[PDB]
Amino acid sequence: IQRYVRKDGKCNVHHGNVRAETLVFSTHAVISMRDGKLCLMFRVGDLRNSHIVEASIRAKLIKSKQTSEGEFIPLNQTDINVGYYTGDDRLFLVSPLIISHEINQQSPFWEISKAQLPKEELEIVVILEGMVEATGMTCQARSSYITSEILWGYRFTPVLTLEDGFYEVDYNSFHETYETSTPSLSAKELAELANR
Amino acid sequence: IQRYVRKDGKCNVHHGNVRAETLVFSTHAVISMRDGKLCLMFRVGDLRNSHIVEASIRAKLIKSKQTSEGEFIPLNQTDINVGYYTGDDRLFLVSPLIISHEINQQSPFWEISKAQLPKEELEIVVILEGMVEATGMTCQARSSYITSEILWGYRFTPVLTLEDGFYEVDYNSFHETYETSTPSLSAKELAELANR
Amino acid sequence: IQRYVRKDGKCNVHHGNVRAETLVFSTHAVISMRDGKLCLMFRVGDLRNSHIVEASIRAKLIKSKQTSEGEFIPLNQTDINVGYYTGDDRLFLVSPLIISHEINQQSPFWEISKAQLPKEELEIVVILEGMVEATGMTCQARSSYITSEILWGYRFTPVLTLEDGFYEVDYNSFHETYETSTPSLSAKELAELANR
Amino acid sequence: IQRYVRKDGKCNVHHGNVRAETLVFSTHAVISMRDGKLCLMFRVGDLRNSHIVEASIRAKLIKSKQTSEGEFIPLNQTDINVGYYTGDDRLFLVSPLIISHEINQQSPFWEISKAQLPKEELEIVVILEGMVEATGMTCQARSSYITSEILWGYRFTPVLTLEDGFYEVDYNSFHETYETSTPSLSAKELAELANR
Ligand SMILES: [Ba+2]
Repeated sequence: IQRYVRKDGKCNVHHGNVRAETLVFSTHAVISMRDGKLCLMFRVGDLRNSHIVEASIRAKLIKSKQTSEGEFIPLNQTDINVGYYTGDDRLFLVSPLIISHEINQQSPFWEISKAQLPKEELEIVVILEGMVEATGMTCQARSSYITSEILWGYRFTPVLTLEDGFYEVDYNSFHETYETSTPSLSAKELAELANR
Repeated sequence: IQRYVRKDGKCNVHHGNVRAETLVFSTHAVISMRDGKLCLMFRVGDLRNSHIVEASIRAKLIKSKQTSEGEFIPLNQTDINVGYYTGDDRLFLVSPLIISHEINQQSPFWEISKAQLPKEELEIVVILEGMVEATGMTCQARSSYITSEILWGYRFTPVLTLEDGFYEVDYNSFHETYETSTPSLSAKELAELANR
Repeated sequence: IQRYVRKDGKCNVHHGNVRAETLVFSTHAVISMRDGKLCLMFRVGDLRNSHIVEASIRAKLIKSKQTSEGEFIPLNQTDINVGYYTGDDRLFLVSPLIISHEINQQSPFWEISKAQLPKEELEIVVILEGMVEATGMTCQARSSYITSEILWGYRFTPVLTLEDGFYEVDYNSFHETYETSTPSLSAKELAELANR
Repeated sequence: IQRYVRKDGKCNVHHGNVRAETLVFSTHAVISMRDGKLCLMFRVGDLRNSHIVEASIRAKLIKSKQTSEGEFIPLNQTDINVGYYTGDDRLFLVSPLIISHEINQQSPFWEISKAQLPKEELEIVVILEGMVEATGMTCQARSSYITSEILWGYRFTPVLTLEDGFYEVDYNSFHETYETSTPSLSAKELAELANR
């Protein structure tokens, strides 16, 4: 068993690091099963040469909507749950992490099947906020996922490998995804079918 | 589909911006139905020439009250729910947003009918707190809505329009509202009637 | 109706203010009924010549305890609920406020009767944290209430008075309390009695 | 009764203090009963010569896992509950505190018996974040507990002693633990047995 963080708080990642360079999000986001729950996931990179303290991830769904009373809201925003309730949005960012939004009843994608996806007009804004340790100052990074950038039935490729008592990140594969068997029904549709 | 935020985190609003100038709240607040729920809503402007990180909205109700034991609290404060529970008060402020407080059982307006409104002695203090990205420092903006400034049965006019692959804001209409069909009963009264 | 906060965010308190001087907590804390609920309350002062942004109140109970397994914890700490769940601990501090902890089942005082109070060995640490607007920096103020400093069956005297379209604070009375009719049974005892 | 904190916010710990020196976590973590609940606990030290404001503790479980769909997550992170829900992770750090994670159904250790412990490949990362009062800046401290560093059926030795109206900390014993009678069944196993 090779430790991830040593007793003194120093992490064992990127052999010979120094703990502006910019933080990256994967180009695409994927949707696929994790433990019988359907999920939307995107990857968030670290900063090779500093920690980010009080680091947090959040996401907004941007989608123009019409209320049952006919009020039209251009580019309405609602929050996507990526760990707010359990503090799993309080990231320990010391290597690329896959953030996961479980597609449940209060999720906006609850009624969206695979066929249905490309028909929807929406954008997922991902927003990472923290305090760059070295800089002293509060930073923010953002990105965006549009309908055509969400890949149904895929998973993120692993990027973490242990080499010589240090964990190294194959950054080439950061953005890379592979296909996996994934039902094509909506989260709602799977739940109904599951319940009889 | 024209993106709101580009892959690199740069938003497509206010063609040719630079991302002290002061943040504005609409002059008035409106109350009206959104998806069968009665709502109080106010608009919060952005800062044309910077983002506001770790941006959050909150509101206090100021109203002198008397306890069932006869204790009089001048200008008592209680919190108005504008997304605290679901992180929808964690704003992504890159254009004017309508903030919405759904008038439910734990809301202070739950028992307030249209006729009843102008009789009540109360004030809604809205408070926006964030970290002006360019400035480095934590800012706070406030405003106030008194009974006579709350407009029952109205909605905010849309201000967002897509022009030339950039979203522009018709700031003339920022404060403007229009009337819409809205029952005159209290949220409580509508619920009771609804439940038989 | 004289506004508390004007449209531009400027409050109408302390006619002719400038918005180190130190923030004060009342010397004593009181326990008494508010709307059929028993409460512990302490007063927290403002800073006459600046706002405090992202202001929050919290309290710890310090009391040495012994676990059912015989482990002795000197000066154990547990959190006192003063609005954490509903964001009513996110203070809008622009004049002295009475903070209230409702003495319910999850409260530590739930089983403490009036007679019982002076027998208990405990301390309430109150801690106010914010960002002094003028200073730019994060501040913290603390105080302490010991058994003998908690006054059962009392209330805080009002200190807020409207004079000449500005709200003034009679700081002489900041610390002053008066007696009021208050049962002597514990919160638990009142609940049981209430439930038959 | 000797006060822990005086009326003016000054604490009565470390007679003759000044309120870089580094913050320490105990070398080991222990698991044992507190009030019929099984717990994992680690100790977190203070900074002798300053307070830490907006201080908070959090912990991540690092453990490589495989999803029921065969996706392998190297060094997956999930949050350990150390008071997030009740604000007991908002520390009042003015002397060494034992932080406690109660091993309940949503805890990752729920199914881990004593025998089972040394077989598991996992790491507990503890992360303390605050604002060093004197420094003005936001700090972060971290440490790590691996399987072999978790001591089953033990407790932390008390380190706090009252001497001459000041509380002193016997820092020699900071890391020291003693054994105590503790069942060897998992939290799950104890619950089942308990429920008949
Ligand atoms: Ba902060």
